Amino acid sequence: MLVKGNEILLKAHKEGYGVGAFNFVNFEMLNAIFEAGNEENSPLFIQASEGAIKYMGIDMAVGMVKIMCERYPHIPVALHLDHGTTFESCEKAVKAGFTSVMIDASHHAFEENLELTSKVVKMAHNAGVSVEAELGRVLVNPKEAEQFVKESQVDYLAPAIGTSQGAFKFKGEPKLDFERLQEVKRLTNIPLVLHGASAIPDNVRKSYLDAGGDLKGSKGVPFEFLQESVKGGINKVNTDTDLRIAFIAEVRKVANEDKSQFDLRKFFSPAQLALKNVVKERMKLLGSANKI
Amino acid sequence: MLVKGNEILLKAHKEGYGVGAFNFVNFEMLNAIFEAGNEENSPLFIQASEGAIKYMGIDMAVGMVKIMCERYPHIPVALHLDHGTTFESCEKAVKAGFTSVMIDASHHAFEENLELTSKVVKMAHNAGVSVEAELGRVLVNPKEAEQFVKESQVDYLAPAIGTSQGAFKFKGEPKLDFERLQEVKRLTNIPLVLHGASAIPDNVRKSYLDAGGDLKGSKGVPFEFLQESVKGGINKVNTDTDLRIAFIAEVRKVANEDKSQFDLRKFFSPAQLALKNVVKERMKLLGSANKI
Ligand code: NA
Ligand code: NA
Ligand SMILES: [Zn+2]
Ligand SMILES: [Zn+2]
Ligand SMILES: [Zn+2]
Ligand SMILES: [Zn+2]
Repeated sequence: MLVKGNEILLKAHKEGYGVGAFNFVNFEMLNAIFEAGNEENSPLFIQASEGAIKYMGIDMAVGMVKIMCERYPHIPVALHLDHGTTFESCEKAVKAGFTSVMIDASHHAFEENLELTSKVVKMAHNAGVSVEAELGRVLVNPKEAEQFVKESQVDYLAPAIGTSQGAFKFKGEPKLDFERLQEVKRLTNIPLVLHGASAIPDNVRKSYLDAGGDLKGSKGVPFEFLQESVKGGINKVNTDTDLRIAFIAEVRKVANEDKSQFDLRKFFSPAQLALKNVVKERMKLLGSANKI
Repeated sequence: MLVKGNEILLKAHKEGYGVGAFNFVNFEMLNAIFEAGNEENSPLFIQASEGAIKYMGIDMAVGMVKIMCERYPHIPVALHLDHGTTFESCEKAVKAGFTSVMIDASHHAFEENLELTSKVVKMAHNAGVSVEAELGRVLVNPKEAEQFVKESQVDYLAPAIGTSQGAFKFKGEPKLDFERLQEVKRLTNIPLVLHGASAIPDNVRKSYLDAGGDLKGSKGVPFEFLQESVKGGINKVNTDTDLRIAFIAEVRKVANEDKSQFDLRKFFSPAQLALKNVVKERMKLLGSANKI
């Protein structure tokens, strides 16, 4: 059941748990994500960045997801455009079959962000698609978020509270503005989204370095911070970097330990398993396990 | 378009060229194979082994190919079950949407090979699907191939004339029994198939070794032997190993040269390019280029 994103996140919002939003760029990532949701009895947010869409072609992005949905028809799945940069990108996703779209205009001033988001909302809602937007870069102004949500009719909001994409989130100590998060939640009363929510667990780090990799003083969000975010009102947790490190760690490993290995399945089967286990543990941490 | 295997190979049979049959196991391989055919204006034989089908799941194997065919509707495409081992496996491929199936019973005596092949043919032909079979392991008996084709009504035949799967084809010197090939072709007058037809070209071996890989003194079929096979009557040229070596060569290269790289596209975009170039060259070598 491919469903509009709001169907999944309104439930998480009402019941106070978080739904991981897991990026993919090919079949091995998608397969591992679905198997995780199947084994944890967890709803799924599947995300594709504009770059991943260009890599796969939007027809294959939607095509593979729809195939996976028929394979696991009992799992609620939303297919979400991650960090859409233009109205036209969001519209193309809508037409291709995406059930959720994010328009990121947090770099514009409030008035232009609200205007562009409202335009996307009008377009997507007319097609039965949910919309995500972003406020803050500079942390979110809770009073701006209140008006933004009322004016735009956006389904969920990503408030900046101290996170950032990538493996290098903090060059000092991890800190998130939970008081700010709670204020936004109180004033907006909608599902909230956490961007840059990869944690880089110790076991995933160990596997990557044990394979000769280098994470350049990386630092992710601690598990207790993710747990505190969900308590504060986060319901969608964007997760990408964790999946990639776990995956490539195993590819590096196979390459190192057998120089005559060129069967793709021998590289990517252990890579899928490692990615899947990250997703499974994240679903348990966030509280979406056993929610189907 | 997605068409019966015989539609492609009968044309190649009557015109005297070879159509590469390229194996895939995931989206990256399929995409690079398709881009190769689009750029050479070549018909495509897309192959999936039973192992590949188990890895992808047959619904995804077919689903991805149909997406690709709609992306390049001008390219004749057959989707082929490579080395089917049971009737039931061939039957599942037929039901899933394969347009060509191979039943490999060449390890049985003639009567048992003929019986199992005839059963598959009856089922596949009833569903508008073409069938490949195999004779020889001792090399093919041409008079036996004659009666095998006449009795079974199989669409194309793989006669054993010296090749073998994998990168360890020739422990000594490459040698194919072209006289035996010509006799089979004279007596059967159908499209013929060459198994284990990877060449392991110099540039691909160079790339793999430079990436720290070990090929273990591998030896493929020389380009001259492949062209002579086509002249002798080979119309379908099974090619797998060359694609995987070229692909994994690039993967190994990205891992060696940047230990902090875990973006999957940075690994597989060059891998796709290398695989695509092998295919394009093979299409030109075999004579399928510019045949659409
Ligand atoms: Na997003
Ligand atoms: Na075959
Ligand atoms: Zn983000
Ligand atoms: Zn963001
Ligand atoms: Zn073979
Ligand atoms: Zn064979």
